[PDB]
Amino acid sequence: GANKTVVVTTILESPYVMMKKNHEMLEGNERYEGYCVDLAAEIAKHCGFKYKLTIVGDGKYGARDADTKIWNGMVGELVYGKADIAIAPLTITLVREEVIDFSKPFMSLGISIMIKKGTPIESAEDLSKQTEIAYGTLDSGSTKEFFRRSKIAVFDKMWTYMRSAEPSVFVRTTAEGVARVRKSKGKYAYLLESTMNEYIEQRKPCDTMKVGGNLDSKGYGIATPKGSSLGNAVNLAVLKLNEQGLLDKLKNKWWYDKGECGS
Amino acid sequence: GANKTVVVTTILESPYVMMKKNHEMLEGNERYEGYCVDLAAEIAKHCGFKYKLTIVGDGKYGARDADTKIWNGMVGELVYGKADIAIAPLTITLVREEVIDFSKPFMSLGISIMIKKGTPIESAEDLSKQTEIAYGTLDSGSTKEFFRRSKIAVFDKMWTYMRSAEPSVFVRTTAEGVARVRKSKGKYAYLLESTMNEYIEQRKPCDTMKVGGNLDSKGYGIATPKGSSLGNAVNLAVLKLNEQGLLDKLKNKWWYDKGECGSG
Ligand SMILES: CCn1nnc(O)c1C[C@H](N)C(=O)O
Ligand SMILES: CCn1nnc(O)c1C[C@H](N)C(=O)O
Ligand SMILES: [Cl-]
Ligand SMILES: [Cl-]
Ligand SMILES: [Cl-]
Ligand SMILES: [Li+]
Ligand SMILES: [Li+]
Ligand SMILES: [Li+]
Repeated sequence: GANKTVVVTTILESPYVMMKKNHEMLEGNERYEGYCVDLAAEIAKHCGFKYKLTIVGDGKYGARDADTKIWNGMVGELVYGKADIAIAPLTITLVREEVIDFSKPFMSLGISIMIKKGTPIESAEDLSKQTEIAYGTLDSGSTKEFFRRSKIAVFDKMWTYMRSAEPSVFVRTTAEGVARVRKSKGKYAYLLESTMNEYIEQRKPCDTMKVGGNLDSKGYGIATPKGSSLGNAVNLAVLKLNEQGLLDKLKNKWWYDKGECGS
Repeated sequence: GANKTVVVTTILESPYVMMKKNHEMLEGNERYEGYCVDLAAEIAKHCGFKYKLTIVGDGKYGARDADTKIWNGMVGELVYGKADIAIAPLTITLVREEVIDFSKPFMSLGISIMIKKGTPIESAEDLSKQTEIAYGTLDSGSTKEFFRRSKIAVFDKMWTYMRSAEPSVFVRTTAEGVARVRKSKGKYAYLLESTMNEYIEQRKPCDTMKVGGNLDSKGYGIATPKGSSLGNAVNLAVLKLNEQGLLDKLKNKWWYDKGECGSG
């Protein structure tokens, strides 16, 4: 049929999508800026579609409820037909690949540790062998699932602690995790993906640090409902944008050119 | 060949695929060892297929010949129906994605610079601003195409130099490029992917090193002919092996540092 506006699900997560300064008097896509706003414009230009950015209603990346088997977050929006594409820092995982389609990755990353500067932790093993410093992950996504599924002793030990810790060590948004690190006087460390950790390290008051090696190696993909005809063109666009240097330019723009912690 | 046997095309490139010691008295898949040999076994077990390892006849990764329009290398063996899958350090690129299918990546890497130790080069920008030290890439693959297509000033300047350099700076195999670095007394530098550069730096004769940051960020994928029924299961197997930690285990095994250079 005739062209329809493509509904893009995404998540309010700096620097991927952020409210523009004057958003209160703006409408539609003009309300937003960021890495994924720019990426959406490039993908749409290369693929020849018009689109509307829509923030995921529940604020989540996406996980499947073990009891009901219902998917939430951006994954759920695609699975249940509420959006046509997700353009967000959404990790390619096996359980998600089984239910939605993904482009080849537009960014490479791994789980990492965020500390308040001066915290005496250098590794996941360090966290797992002490109890003074609490630690947790984001809810409803790939990082929490990594710990729940790991057979590696250090990560099983960490999961066994986190799942039963009181008060809860899990957070609903990345921003809540950052605040918990910043306000906890060294007594909370946050487990999150490396490029988000790197972003926060460039933001005032410049009081957090990424420590240790990444725990894994994976990627973000542009996601579509399984079998959607949009997937092929979107994937070719991702590969072209990578090869032309545009994805590197966008990371540099939003992470480093705009950094607040010096040169 | 035998029914139900998946023909795997791969390439001799250490430590991905190597001839075992005394391979002359071995047969079939047992002749070979390395990261991609182990990966092929893991993929085949997860997907439930028997397979035959074959070394690509022309020794190339794969590009589309500018004149004849014919794909060569492992890509060509898939395109023309000679192999059923490629399991190799084969880079996922746009031009290849248009003609073959790829899994999600099993390894992440980028183009990098190999110098003979002591060469006064620290970056791609350094190479681009001088002419005493020649530099080049492998023929018939993703690294050459990267420079040919790039509009980034430094990389465009490097391409303009490399494409007309005499004698030619392009090499037929990674081994030829490394040998040329070693024998050129600092006057040749080689552009090759990072994981290989790192493997070579930690081994005798301990005379090369990786310098500068990676020039790009990309991945190796398992390739199948476009539309092949094998692709879906192979992709899920790559993701499962990554999530189980097995790809990291394989990397750590085949890049294990026994201390050939320094302390280990
Ligand atoms: C900024 C994204 N992010 N940073 N840390 C975590 O855990 C996430 C979410 C993850 N990419 C997902 O798809 O669940
Ligand atoms: C070990 C592989 N490699 N190291 N440097 C280059 O250029 C290559 C080949 C490349 N992965 C291709 O698919 O063409
Ligand atoms: Cl460089
Ligand atoms: Cl430029
Ligand atoms: Cl290991
Ligand atoms: Li999928
Ligand atoms: Li066969
Ligand atoms: Li393809």
